[PDB]
Amino acid sequence: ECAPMKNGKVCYSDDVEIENTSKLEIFNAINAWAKKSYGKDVFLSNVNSNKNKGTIFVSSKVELLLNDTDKTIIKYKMRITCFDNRYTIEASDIVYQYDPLNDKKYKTYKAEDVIANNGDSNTIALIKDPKLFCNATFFFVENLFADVFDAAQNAE
Repeated sequence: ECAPMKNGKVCYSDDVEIENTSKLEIFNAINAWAKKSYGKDVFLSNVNSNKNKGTIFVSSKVELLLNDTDKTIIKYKMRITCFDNRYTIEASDIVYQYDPLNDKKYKTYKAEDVIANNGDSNTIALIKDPKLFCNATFFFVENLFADVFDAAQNAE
């Protein structure tokens, strides 16, 4: 459930039909959301909008709440590809920057080394709560997908 994997990496994806709606309309609706959401977070996020290819690439780094005590930085990339009546979305290259004392002494962990097999295959002895990382990541990414879906529905 929470840590879908493909070709050895954590990868979340969706594929969405938008009936009778052109590539341009879909692209412009999703591009607006990406530019608003990630364009003036200049130190922490990057966006490339490729109108030639109908693709939007996003890179971001954000604090992710784990429970009440704990939290991690999460870094991720996302690619949205627009077609007539259809778009695809993938989020991968997931990496954690984490300090269990929550004092900014981060160490970098690939998601594959923490949340594989829904947190049951954690390799990092120092992470005592890997299913929290798995669950938090699933809800974070999937809600981004839902934001994208809502933006896409704005096309005509």
